[PDB]
Amino acid sequence: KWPEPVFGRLVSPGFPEKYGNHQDRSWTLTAPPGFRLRLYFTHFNLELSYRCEYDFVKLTSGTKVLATLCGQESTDTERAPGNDTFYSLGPSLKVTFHSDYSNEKPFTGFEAFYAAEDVDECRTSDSVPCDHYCHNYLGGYYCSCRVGYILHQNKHTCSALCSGQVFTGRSGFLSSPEYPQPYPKLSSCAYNIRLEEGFSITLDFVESFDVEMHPEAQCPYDSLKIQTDKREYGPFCGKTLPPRIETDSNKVTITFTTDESGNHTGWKIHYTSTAQ
Amino acid sequence: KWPEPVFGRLVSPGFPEKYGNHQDRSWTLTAPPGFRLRLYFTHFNLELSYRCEYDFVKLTSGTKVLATLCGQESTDTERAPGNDTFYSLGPSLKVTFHSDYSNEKPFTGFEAFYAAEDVDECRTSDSVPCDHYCHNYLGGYYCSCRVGYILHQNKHTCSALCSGQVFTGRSGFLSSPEYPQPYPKLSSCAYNIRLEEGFSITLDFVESFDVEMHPEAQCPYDSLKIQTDKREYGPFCGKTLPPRIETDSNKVTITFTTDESGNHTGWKIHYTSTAQ
Ligand SMILES: *[C@@H]1O[C@H](CO)[C@@H](O)[C@H](O)[C@H]1NC(C)=O
Ligand SMILES: *[C@@H]1O[C@H](CO)[C@@H](O)[C@H](O)[C@H]1NC(C)=O
Ligand SMILES: [Ca+2]
Ligand SMILES: [Ca+2]
Ligand SMILES: [Ca+2]
Ligand SMILES: [Ca+2]
Ligand SMILES: [Ca+2]
Ligand SMILES: [Ca+2]
Repeated sequence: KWPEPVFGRLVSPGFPEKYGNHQDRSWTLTAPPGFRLRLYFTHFNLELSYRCEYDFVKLTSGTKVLATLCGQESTDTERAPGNDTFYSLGPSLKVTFHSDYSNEKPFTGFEAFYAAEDVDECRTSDSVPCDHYCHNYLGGYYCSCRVGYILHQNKHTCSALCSGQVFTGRSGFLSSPEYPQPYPKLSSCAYNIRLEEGFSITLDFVESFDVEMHPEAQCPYDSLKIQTDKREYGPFCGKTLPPRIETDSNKVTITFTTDESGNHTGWKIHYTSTAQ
Repeated sequence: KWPEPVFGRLVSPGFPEKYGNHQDRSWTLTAPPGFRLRLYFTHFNLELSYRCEYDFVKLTSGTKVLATLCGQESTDTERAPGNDTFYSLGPSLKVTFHSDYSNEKPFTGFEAFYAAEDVDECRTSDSVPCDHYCHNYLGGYYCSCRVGYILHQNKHTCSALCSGQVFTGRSGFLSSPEYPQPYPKLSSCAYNIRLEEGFSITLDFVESFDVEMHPEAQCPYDSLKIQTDKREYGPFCGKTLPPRIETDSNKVTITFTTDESGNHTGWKIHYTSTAQ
């Protein structure tokens, strides 16, 4: 029915007595997904050989050779456990004991203990899986984002809430989120300047303009586009303030989309109005 | 069927918007046995009052008042969470939000996250539960002992393997385990000096003698007794070398028992032989 927590004890054959010659032991330990295995030795004493060729206790996790332990104390070519802690790479860990044909001294083998352990994905690896807040739990983790933001479909990146602010004043200011700091990733901002009939809106790119532009592809990454009831403008990208735009419309919509990477600082617009 | 891992998110009513007046919220979070709850705030902003009387977020674990959180920053009489981490005392934790009748400023409440977590009984508390080796695992722990020792019935203390060494030489030395260091707890040592018919064994308490003795009860704690086929000797306890014992036997048995506490260094005996 319900599965017991994974933990146990591994020893050399006949422990605490001496271990024999021509012996082989192997254990394949497996934790649930989201869990890894913690292993350590309370006792260790084997035959010393170059690269631990003769007798050895090897720890592997799939293809990765985690350890090859021999002797009593570590050398420049051989390693002894001591009270060090060994962790599996993933939920799996294989432990193998081997002895050759002879043992000059009565080497007394090993005693080691293991237990399943929750992987803390929030502290593992400077390569944070979460854009804003990381939340760890037994056998998993998830991301959240701060105020004015929402968790993206990818369950990691945090998109800004920068859509649906309607401007109705004769003049005002628009800007990418966090301006003049780098605008957030995978965000879709929608600005709507709606004025009464008889007015014309004018847009002025002020201060700074830094939307991600890469060579001979124009703006396939981040895109700043302008739409009126008469025409379209954009996509505007680059590092130079775009020229003044005198729309002959009382309603103007500005859309700003971003990709998955970049530290570009964005844009800022001052809009004004004139009468007929 | 199978129970999901315990984790979740708790917020003030209407979060991220302002929280209202005359509101009350309560959550009783419970982890499995051997697990505790980890709680932290990503957001916190409440009304400040003396000892957080008006509005508050209180954290309790049974009877223990873990926290009473108010305001924005901590004072000398009030506390704000910040990015501090709060742990439950046991598998249970109650979280209570309360607001009074009025809020002068638009206080915007809180956002907090929680998750179940394995209690590490081996690192918790200088009051180690295990005598020798402590081994932690998900939802529990157990003890083991080093070589020459075995785990006692109490699953914690480690008794010495000091029984059944037969002496057959004309002379030799006996001693409490780890002598001249403090003898182990809850141990039962049995020494057997067996010689051929025609010999008489003599016992000499040498060097030092320190068996736990407490006033006017003689030796009810640790007991060193001697048995021959003619009589008995002991129990010997105290801080003075006991007098020489000339047994008229070729077989002598010495039994040494210990209790659950003490740093007494024990005893050492030199036995010899004479002919008829
Ligand atoms: C661990 O530490 C103890 C105490 O320092 C030492 O006696 C022992 O050799 C070390 N290594 C192992 C494998 O126990
Ligand atoms: C946590 O730390 C951040 C960054 O220093 C800070 O802005 C915030 O006020 C702190 N407290 C909470 C509850 O987030
Ligand atoms: Ca060998
Ligand atoms: Ca996890
Ligand atoms: Ca970008
Ligand atoms: Ca209030
Ligand atoms: Ca535990
Ligand atoms: Ca004692």
